[PDB]
Amino acid sequence: EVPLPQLRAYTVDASWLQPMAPLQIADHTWQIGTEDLTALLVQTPDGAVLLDGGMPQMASHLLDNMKARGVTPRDLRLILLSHAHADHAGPVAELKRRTGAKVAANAESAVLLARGGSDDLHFGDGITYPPANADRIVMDGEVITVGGIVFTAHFMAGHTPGSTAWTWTDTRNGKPVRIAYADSLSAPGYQLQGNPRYPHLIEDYRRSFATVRALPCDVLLTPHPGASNWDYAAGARAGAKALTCKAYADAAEQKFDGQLAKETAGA
Ligand SMILES: CC(C)c1ccc(Cc2sc(N)nc2C(=O)O)cc1
Ligand SMILES: [Zn+2]
Ligand SMILES: [Zn+2]
Repeated sequence: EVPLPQLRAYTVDASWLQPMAPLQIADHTWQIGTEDLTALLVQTPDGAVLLDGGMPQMASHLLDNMKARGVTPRDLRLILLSHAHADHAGPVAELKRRTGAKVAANAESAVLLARGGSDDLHFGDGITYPPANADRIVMDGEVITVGGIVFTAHFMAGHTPGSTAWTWTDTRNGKPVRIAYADSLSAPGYQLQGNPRYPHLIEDYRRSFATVRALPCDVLLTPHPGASNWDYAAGARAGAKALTCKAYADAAEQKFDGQLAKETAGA
């Protein structure tokens, strides 16, 4: 008895995933996700780029916000990812089915996306989402040019093996503005030392702290806005108190060092 779509009961907090209207970050860069999850739209004369989508259920809201910005399903050309977890790559598969968009990702993020976040290094099969295929594989430092906007990939392995920062230069009030979309640097509940699924985890995190610190970075944004002290609901004040790349990296490294001290302490 009971149809398959009725066998599951998902936990849902009304406060999660509050929709918002497009919030302008620079002349061609908008936040079009929710108050609590970043999804960046970059509009160019040669099509639009979307960096992350948030949770699987966010597809229709993303498309509504795209329409409001004048971006039709045919105009969405490129999807880029911070890391391929359910709360950031959730709606990618559906977006691909409903638009012209294609996915560029590094090999690690591509394999994780293609298996829908299953067999996660730390969370097993508890965070699975609709799988999607990558259309282009990128290497570290590779650049993708869309309508004269140049995006560069900076690998920062740790939170996932394929964690990536993307940097591009927009304009704001005439001047160029160097935007850095830096992935998470958290290790939440992770076994850091002697982890058989990730033997060099600590060394990778250490290098990614240094990579983030050194990013070309007039404006830092992060997949979880709280992580860089953005407040997307605050309208034109949303970025007032945003961390620098240095400070974001420094805070992450201090938390990480604290977790590692706790894991390493005797019982
Ligand atoms: C202190 C505990 C509650 C905690 C704080 C911060 C995180 C980080 C999280 S959560 C989530 N869904 N994603 C992330 C991420 O880094 O992408 C995870 C756990
Ligand atoms: Zn994650
Ligand atoms: Zn997350």
